Amino acid sequence: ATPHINAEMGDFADVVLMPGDPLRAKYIAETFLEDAREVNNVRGMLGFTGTYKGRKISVMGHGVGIPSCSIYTKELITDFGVKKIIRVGSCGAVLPHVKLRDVVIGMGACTDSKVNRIRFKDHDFAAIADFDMVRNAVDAAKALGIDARVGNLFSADLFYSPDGEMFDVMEKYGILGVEMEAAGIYGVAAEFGAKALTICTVSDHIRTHEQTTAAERQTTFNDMIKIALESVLLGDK
Amino acid sequence: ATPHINAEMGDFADVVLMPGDPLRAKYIAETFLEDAREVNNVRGMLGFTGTYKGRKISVMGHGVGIPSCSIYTKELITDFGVKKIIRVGSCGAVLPHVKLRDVVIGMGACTDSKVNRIRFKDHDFAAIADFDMVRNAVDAAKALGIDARVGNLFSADLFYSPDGEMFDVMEKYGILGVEMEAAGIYGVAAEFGAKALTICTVSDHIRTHEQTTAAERQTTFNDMIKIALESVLLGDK
Amino acid sequence: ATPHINAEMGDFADVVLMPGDPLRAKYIAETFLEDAREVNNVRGMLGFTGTYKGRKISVMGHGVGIPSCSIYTKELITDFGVKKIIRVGSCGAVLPHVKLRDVVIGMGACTDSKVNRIRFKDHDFAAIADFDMVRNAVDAAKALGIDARVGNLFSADLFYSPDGEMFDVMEKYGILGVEMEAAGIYGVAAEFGAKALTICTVSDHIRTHEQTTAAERQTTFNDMIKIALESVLLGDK
Amino acid sequence: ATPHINAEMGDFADVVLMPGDPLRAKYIAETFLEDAREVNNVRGMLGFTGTYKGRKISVMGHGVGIPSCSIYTKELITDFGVKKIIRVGSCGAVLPHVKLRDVVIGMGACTDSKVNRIRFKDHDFAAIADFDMVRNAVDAAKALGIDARVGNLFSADLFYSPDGEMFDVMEKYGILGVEMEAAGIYGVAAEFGAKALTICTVSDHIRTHEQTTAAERQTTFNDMIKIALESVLLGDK
Amino acid sequence: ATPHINAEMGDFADVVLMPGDPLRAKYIAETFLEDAREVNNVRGMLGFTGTYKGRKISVMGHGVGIPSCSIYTKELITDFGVKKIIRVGSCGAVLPHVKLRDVVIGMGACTDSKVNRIRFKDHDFAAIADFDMVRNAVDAAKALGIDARVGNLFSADLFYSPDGEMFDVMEKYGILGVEMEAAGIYGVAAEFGAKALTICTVSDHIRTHEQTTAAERQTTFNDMIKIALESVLLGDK
Amino acid sequence: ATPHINAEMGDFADVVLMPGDPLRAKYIAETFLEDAREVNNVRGMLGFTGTYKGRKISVMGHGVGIPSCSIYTKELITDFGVKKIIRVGSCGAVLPHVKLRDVVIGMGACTDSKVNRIRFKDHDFAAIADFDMVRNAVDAAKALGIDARVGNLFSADLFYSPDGEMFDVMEKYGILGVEMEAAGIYGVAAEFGAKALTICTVSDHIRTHEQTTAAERQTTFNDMIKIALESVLLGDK
Ligand SMILES: Cc1ncnc2c1ncn2[C@@H]1O[C@H]([C@@H](C)O)[C@@H](O)[C@H]1O
Ligand SMILES: Cc1ncnc2c1ncn2[C@@H]1O[C@H]([C@@H](C)O)[C@@H](O)[C@H]1O
Ligand SMILES: Cc1ncnc2c1ncn2[C@@H]1O[C@H]([C@@H](C)O)[C@@H](O)[C@H]1O
Ligand SMILES: Cc1ncnc2c1ncn2[C@@H]1O[C@H]([C@@H](C)O)[C@@H](O)[C@H]1O
Ligand SMILES: Cc1ncnc2c1ncn2[C@@H]1O[C@H]([C@@H](C)O)[C@@H](O)[C@H]1O
Ligand SMILES: Cc1ncnc2c1ncn2[C@@H]1O[C@H]([C@@H](C)O)[C@@H](O)[C@H]1O
Repeated sequence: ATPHINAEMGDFADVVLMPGDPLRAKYIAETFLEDAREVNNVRGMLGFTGTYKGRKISVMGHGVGIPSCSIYTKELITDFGVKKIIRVGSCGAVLPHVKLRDVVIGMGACTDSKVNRIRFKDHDFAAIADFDMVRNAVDAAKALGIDARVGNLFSADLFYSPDGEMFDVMEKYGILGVEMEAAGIYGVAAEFGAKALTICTVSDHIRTHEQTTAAERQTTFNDMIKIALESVLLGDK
Repeated sequence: ATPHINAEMGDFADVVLMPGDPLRAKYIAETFLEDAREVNNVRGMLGFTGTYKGRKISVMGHGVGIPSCSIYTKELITDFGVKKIIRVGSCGAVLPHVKLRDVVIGMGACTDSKVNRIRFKDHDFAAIADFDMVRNAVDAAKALGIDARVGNLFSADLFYSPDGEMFDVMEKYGILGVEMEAAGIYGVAAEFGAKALTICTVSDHIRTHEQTTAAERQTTFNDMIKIALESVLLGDK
Repeated sequence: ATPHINAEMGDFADVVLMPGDPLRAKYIAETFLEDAREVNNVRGMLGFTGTYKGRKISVMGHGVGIPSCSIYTKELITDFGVKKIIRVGSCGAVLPHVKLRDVVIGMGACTDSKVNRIRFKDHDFAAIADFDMVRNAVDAAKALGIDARVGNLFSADLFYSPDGEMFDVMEKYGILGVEMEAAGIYGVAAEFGAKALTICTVSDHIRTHEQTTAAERQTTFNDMIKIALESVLLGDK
Repeated sequence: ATPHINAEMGDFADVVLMPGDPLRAKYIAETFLEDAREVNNVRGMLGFTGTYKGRKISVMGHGVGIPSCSIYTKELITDFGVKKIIRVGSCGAVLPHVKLRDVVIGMGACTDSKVNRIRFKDHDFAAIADFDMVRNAVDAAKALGIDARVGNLFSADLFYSPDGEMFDVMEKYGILGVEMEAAGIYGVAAEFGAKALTICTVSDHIRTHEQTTAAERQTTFNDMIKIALESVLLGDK
Repeated sequence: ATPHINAEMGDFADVVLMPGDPLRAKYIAETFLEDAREVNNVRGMLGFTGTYKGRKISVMGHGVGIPSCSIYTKELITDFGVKKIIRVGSCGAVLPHVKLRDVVIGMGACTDSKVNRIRFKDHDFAAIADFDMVRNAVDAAKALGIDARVGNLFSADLFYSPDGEMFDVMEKYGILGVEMEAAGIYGVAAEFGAKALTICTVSDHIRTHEQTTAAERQTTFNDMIKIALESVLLGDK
Repeated sequence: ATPHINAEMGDFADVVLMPGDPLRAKYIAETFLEDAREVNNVRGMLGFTGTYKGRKISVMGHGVGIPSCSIYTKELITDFGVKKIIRVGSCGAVLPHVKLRDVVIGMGACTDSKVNRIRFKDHDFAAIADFDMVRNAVDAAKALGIDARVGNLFSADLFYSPDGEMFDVMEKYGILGVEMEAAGIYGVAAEFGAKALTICTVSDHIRTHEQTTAAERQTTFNDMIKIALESVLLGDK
């Protein structure tokens, strides 16, 4: 047991899927996992462990922001022997060619946070995902007929930033998606010798705004979870 | 309605109590508020509005970390006309004379986060609470026979920091409590012209560790909520 | 005796009022103190000790700037047993509602300096005043029929700054006054375990632009001094 | 022609391999390219163009350091229509498991330099390689029976650094190799919309300490070059 | 007249000697200047203008610290036509081979202050003295048989620095003397278009701990002043 | 022999002229040195040692950028007994009154590089040249009838800087020339205990856009070399 996870070694699988909103953990468990059992309820962060095609897998939300996901990823890594962490969620896009519902795989993650500088002697730490995990995700997406975009994400500390101009800079340097965790999770993974990957679906633009329906989000979201889950299987093979 | 709060102007009172763990919102509403009604459920962040001695008051969790509470405090301030925000929770202490269960009022908040430097041209912004709110809290504590400690809090981005030595520095400069939101909330309050205060009860030491029981936490926690609630009334008078 | 103070333990009271201008120290000693004796003249930084309504009090200039006042307050605290320091000066206003002759009390002080970062491992140290001294001042002002404003001051290293943009930032984040020592004095107080407070009268506006020089301006300066002196009396009771 | 390159559009292929040492460029052109013509000699920074298995390819030294390679890659991209740059060099190891003759592929590059901060408004820019080029290299290596390691490289400004402590930090966070250009080249590629990749062979260890100079060392260097060349072929198909 | 100088264009000469101590200016005007006339008394920062060997010369203290001397040097330059500023003060030595009473000419000035970074977009501005003034001072010294070292000074913001290790770094890089103004005077001179030079007398050793010694003060101080005054005449010629 | 210099103690003179361009070193050795002998060819960084007016002198390129020249200057100083390093290069002007072919002596060197901050605990290290070498160069120039400005240079890390505004700041502060090595050479000289000086020829104007002009290159370049060589003789005397 740990400060934020009321469970014992063995309760979580070596691979954990982590959605932003906690509510999605229960949904992932009953929609994609078989024989799911509850393994955590502290602070309302429901955790579940089950199997996907015989493969043991766990799922539990990580809350919003670098400080929150840094806590859970760390405890999962050092207290429950977790080897791989896959964050699944959404992001905003700044590039005109990146459309709503596109799938983005964060090979790297920029940030305006100071956590990595605190870890790296105030130098530039390239917060990156595990390469094999990125390629597994891309191939799994391909197998499902999905066109996945791979590149840099930007993990913001402030959803409501004072410097609106930074989005122009992000666009100029090819940032594919804007979210709030990747750089933090990649930092933790690097600090404790584990693997991580962030997968996001474009939720909106930071220019204008396309209009759709939850019907065009349901299975697009399901597509993302499918990608994450199938990518783990390719990783094992 | 906003991205994270599914409610309309008027749903929240001008004063909002915000506990770390969401679960505590429901508890505060049924234990201290009368005629409470549910006003938000997005992402599981239950919000409630009711009255305390005829005084309209709302309560809703703010999640863990500066990035999370920065989102909610901002939306409450700019979209729901909230005037005062009081964070209630716990903290770790580094000073030998600060004991478990002591009540700490954050007049100021240090941090290792970069959000305030991003707002203040990379200069030092003194993240402070509203003075009247601090004095109301102190007096209310006094009226309940509580001995309140007032000073600096430290809002950490990383609960599991690599630099263990920083705690020695915190002790040397008199930091009363270590938590993860104050500096963020004070920053937002300053950015959008509102008032904020953080009140914490010492949850543990960062040296050794005292041992008690949940029985000595129940009403100590209730004491804190009482302080927060009575402080609002003194503020109105 | 210390490098910049040619006196001996006992020559100063445990409470020291400190204006920026040494000539202002003599003015204060001649106007409010009974039987005031000069206790220091090194570098012309006049220091005086006398009694206010029976209480032993000292007053001494601290020069212009954080580097200057940091030396004097530090020597007063570590070598003359001074336990409280109250800076009494003038500041420039940035907020339109802050008028001339308004009394400002800095419970917090933002800064341009790098001194607190050197002290706080390059993180954000919230330079705050001692809570009881702030409250004593508010009450003394109230007793005198004066509405004091409590909030953030901005301590600048450059009276003639090359970036006029900061003033808008200061205004946006609610800085009540701009001066040049508070953040330095509060840093020292925390480093050596003492208590400090900065009280200022607005002598110049930068929002509407305006100076001051009249009987009314000098009446407000004297009120500020009475607030400082009366606040020490309340601190004792 | 540009300031440092005396050639004309067309003299270079759209793909350029770049070793640090110009003499190494001539070596590469003489060893793997057919009908290689010298296309630049300004400052002795030898550039060559020829064909590898029918494909037009160029190779040219980039000098030592981010400042140096930043100039050449930038001119190649904005004035010679170069669309891909593959740095082929050597790096020092920090991790005990990273042995001599191991082929390292930098999907990411940490740095000491301030160049990306100047570009990214002082925030953390994750300098990453183009995903397809990384995958092409992994597959080409596989086809050659070589196990390549993919991860972070560290680009240093000081080959002789005054702080030997960084090496432990680099090891702790899993840096695979230490060199001096990757972060610079990846910054340029993102700024001007091109694609880049850095491939290195470990020529020195800092964990166990050791150099190299043998037939086996030179065999591994040539393997790295074949990996680079074969990877461009796969990129076309 | 300016905010800190009650004088009129013409009251000051085009060259001004500035010691930290206001009382030293008075001593200089009475000892080396003829027909000396006091031109400023604001804040007790005594200012004098007289003649030396027929040359019109002024002398005025600048107070302690970068923020103080910056104000005065700025006002002299923009409102009184001052072209040359020569600081004549005391400094602490960190090098073993540098002894007390030694005269150091600061051709450069290091600092832990943020004033120059604020002026120079957060980059490294090399705060240097005017070459001819340095050359003049070295020559005037030879003609007086006085020894003088030319190199870097370090202008600290904290006389009571909590960072003792920094003195070792200063020693390693050859800092000849530690004072508190040079970097500021040079920053101001470059910003407002004037020329400046700092000449210091080693008053003590930061290592051996021992301020000014015996009556050797006045004598060595007089050497510095003589060197400063003579160097002004070489300049005119 | 060192990692980048295949020579032996004794092959280099105690003073070394270093241009950026390796081919320029060759030109200098053939044009100004007698009995010139090549002592290094590693990476094509040609090095020569001959005699000038009987004085043993060496000349070797240092490559482009701070990271490159730092390596070479360091190796020369610690393994070949080099006491004096004189960089002879080209620079870009930002001041209108500074024209092409002008000779500038860098007594100081600003920079946007982080190398000196890494050496100087993140503070401001004023990168300066050895006073006597500067004085020698100014004198040798007068004796040659050549004009020469003495002041600050700016050593940039990015020749293709995305920050155009910075040139205005450089102009405001009197930067005489923009190059890419000075701050590094001076940092190294101070770290490894040697003396250095940078003499530059204004090759173009960053504003007017126009590199070296006509055959005026060789002539002005020869003036710089002559000045450098003669200054070495003044030094010996
Ligand atoms: C402006 C901005 N900054 C940071 N993250 C942002 C953002 N806009 C959107 N996001 C990310 O997308 C999620 C929403 C849109 O579902 C959010 O949960 C979030 O992960
Ligand atoms: C080492 C450290 N860093 C930051 N915050 C800390 C901390 N130790 C404790 N806290 C704070 O106290 C809360 C726990 C103990 O209930 C936590 O929710 C948290 O607010
Ligand atoms: C622009 C600016 N910056 C910093 N401090 C300032 C300022 N304008 C005024 N002050 C403060 O007010 C004092 C004078 C003007 O009475 C000054 O001594 C000073 O304390
Ligand atoms: C300590 C250290 N720092 C930075 N790069 C280093 C290094 N040690 C080795 N390298 C890299 O390996 C190349 C040489 C040694 O073959 C060098 O050219 C270089 O790319
Ligand atoms: C350790 C240390 N740090 C900074 N300045 C120091 C010093 N030791 C001596 N000095 C200098 O002498 C002046 C003192 C007397 O205020 C200062 O203005 C300065 O010129
Ligand atoms: C705009 C700009 N920035 C930096 N260096 C510049 C420059 N314009 C010219 N120079 C200088 O000349 C060298 C070129 C030829 O590589 C560089 O080494 C340098 O000495």
